[PDB]
Amino acid sequence: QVFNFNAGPSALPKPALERAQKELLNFNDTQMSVMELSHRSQSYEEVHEQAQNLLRELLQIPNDYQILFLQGGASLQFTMLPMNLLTKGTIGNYVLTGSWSEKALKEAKLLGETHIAASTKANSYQSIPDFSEFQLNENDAYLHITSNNTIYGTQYQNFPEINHAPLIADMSSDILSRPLKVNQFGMIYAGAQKNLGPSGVTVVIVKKDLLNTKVEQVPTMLQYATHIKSDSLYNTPPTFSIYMLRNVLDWIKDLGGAEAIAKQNEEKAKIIYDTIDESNGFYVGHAEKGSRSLMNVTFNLRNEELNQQFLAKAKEQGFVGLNGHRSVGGCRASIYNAVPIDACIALRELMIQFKENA
Amino acid sequence: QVFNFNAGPSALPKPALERAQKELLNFNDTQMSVMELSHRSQSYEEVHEQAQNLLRELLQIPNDYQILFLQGGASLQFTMLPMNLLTKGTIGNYVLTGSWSEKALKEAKLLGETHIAASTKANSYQSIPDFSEFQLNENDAYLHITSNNTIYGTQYQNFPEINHAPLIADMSSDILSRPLKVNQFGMIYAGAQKNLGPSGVTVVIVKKDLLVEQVPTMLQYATHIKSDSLYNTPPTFSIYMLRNVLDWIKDLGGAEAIAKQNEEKAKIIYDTIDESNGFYVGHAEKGSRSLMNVTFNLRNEELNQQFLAKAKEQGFVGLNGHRSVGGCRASIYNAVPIDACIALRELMIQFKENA
Ligand SMILES: *Cc1c(COP(=O)(O)O)cnc(C)c1O
Ligand SMILES: *Cc1c(COP(=O)(O)O)cnc(C)c1O
Ligand SMILES: [Cl-]
Ligand SMILES: [Cl-]
Ligand SMILES: [Cl-]
Ligand SMILES: [Cl-]
Ligand SMILES: [Mg+2]
Ligand SMILES: [Mg+2]
Ligand SMILES: [Mg+2]
Ligand SMILES: [Mg+2]
Ligand SMILES: [Mg+2]
Repeated sequence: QVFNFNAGPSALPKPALERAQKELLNFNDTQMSVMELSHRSQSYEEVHEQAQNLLRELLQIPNDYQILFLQGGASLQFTMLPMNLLTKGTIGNYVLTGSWSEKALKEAKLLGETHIAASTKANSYQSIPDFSEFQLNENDAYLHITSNNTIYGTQYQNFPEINHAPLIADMSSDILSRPLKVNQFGMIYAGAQKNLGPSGVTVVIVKKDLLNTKVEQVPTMLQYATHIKSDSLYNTPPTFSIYMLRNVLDWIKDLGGAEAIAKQNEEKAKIIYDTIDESNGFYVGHAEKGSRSLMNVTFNLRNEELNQQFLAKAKEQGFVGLNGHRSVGGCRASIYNAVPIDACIALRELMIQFKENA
Repeated sequence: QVFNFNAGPSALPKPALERAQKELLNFNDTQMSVMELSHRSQSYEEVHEQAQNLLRELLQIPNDYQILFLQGGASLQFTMLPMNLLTKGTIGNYVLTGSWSEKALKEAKLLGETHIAASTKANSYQSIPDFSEFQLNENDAYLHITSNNTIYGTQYQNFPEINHAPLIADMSSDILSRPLKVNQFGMIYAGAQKNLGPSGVTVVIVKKDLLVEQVPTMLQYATHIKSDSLYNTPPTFSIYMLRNVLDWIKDLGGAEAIAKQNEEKAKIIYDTIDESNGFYVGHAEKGSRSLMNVTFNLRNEELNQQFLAKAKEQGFVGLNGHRSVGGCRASIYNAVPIDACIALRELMIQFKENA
């Protein structure tokens, strides 16, 4: 028995993988793998377009937004965003809700003026700040948020209404886990490898008229305009990763889309949070209740010996990935879209038995 | 029958793909796909390291070089290189031998002073320039070359001895198609999708001591050197597939063995051109002919199109020349089998006979 709670890359839906396996050598009757095709072939172009069209349908992306498939991870977006929008005289304004927020801010600092609109750093990132706390500037180039703080296990419940500057979000660890009002945002980005399949592609949803203009001085590959104009085919795309993304999106659609996956995600999170909350303090969640993530459940036992013993027992029992991020310790159960509910049931049973036997 | 002459992405070895298929759902008895592993897992780290190790073995890469696995393609390397090495008061010196050389030069021009050491652009990139012609500067940051000019079908036969600045090569379309003396270079880079693997990873071989205040973290070579290409999430499946391809090259006997195969493949196509009494004409001067991309045309555009149509009908994929130049291009990277080249010859001979 294996229970895959990996935090990134992570569990994929089996039908996406079974589909890939079956056609790995002969895709679309071509007698070639999708990995062996030109990105200008009809067979690949169909995949590339269908991945865009599925994202558009599933997230209800408006027609004045474009979907980009880029290399480099979310980490490259931390620099590409300020390179394109943080112009002289303006400010990259950041809401700090975890380590990934900090990493995004650091890159902007290398390129221009920055600001902290709000932060829960002083309290170790246990919550999302109230929107009334946000300190905004008239010359903000953007306001950047991290929707799901993967290391700390906290998540935005809803999103602020920002009118003075575009709202930008790193949605790497919760994109397409629930319905989204895309028109609240100027840009959304996500490495695919948490909730959308493959590592090696980053999905960037951009309001076209904010970013389709040449930016003086910026290298060709680092301009959003390059990728918008070329439909993410300026250079050779990560064709297998985009194919796998397509397959995962087909699965999300098949299961009922964003609304259906939100229902599933709420149920399997509740299995784990109820286990914590019924444990009389034997397990302690990091997040405040009102900010608990549906995607990454972070917790500790009462001391580090017990944390070690629990994690060792989990590994013995077939659980993969439960060690917390190195920077914070404890435990982290990553329960992205494709993690099956019976893995969560199994984790509950492990947690109850370990408590009882301690 | 399908014959895959695609120019990038390209044919992969059947054993590498079959291996990937067999274990796609259960890698190394983990009951997970390699795609479902954490990149901080021992399971993935072993694969990552093995890909590096096989490259090191196969190319005989000295210990004072590091092997990086990056995202962004060779095209991102066109900017990342000058971003790291083209410092104030220095020159990015380029040898132009085709369109890919021009694209690299263009990105350096945005970031600092550039220069053209030598160029065969005036004669439509039919040859590699004589090294004795290179115009070098004391303050060169580097000398950049393109080892195989993928669109023009020309290739360096050997490499210049440069010691005033590091020699840097875009080897996208010929890396690990033959032995190399890596000590001639300060840096080699290649998108994987011609000779090494699927698209989505870029191999960068860099002299460690060669390689920056103000450069974004992801765009510093130092970041990736210090983190062993695990600073952020790597393209795990692409690196796995690279490993599988490298195991296939090793199993057939390594770089000398693949070179012999590639020389035989190329010989079949060039002999067919040369024996055709001018019905097929190669673009490249004989002395510069590529072993990786064979470029040619028929005597007029109507016949070019007729030939390409017939090829497509008979199962050949990818033979249309690059749009910028027209004609035909047979890409015969490592994993393109000799039987496909034989088949292309036989098509070419029949086509001429029926013309
Ligand atoms: C993992 C993650 C990242 C980093 O993504 P890479 O693709 O590894 O660069 C950034 N942001 C968040 C919220 C993440 O979870
Ligand atoms: C294919 C090619 C490139 C472009 O590679 P991308 O991965 O598409 O950026 C660069 N240089 C040469 C010589 C090529 O053949
Ligand atoms: Cl975080
Ligand atoms: Cl993380
Ligand atoms: Cl070229
Ligand atoms: Cl090309
Ligand atoms: Mg369906
Ligand atoms: Mg089950
Ligand atoms: Mg030529
Ligand atoms: Mg072997
Ligand atoms: Mg002869």
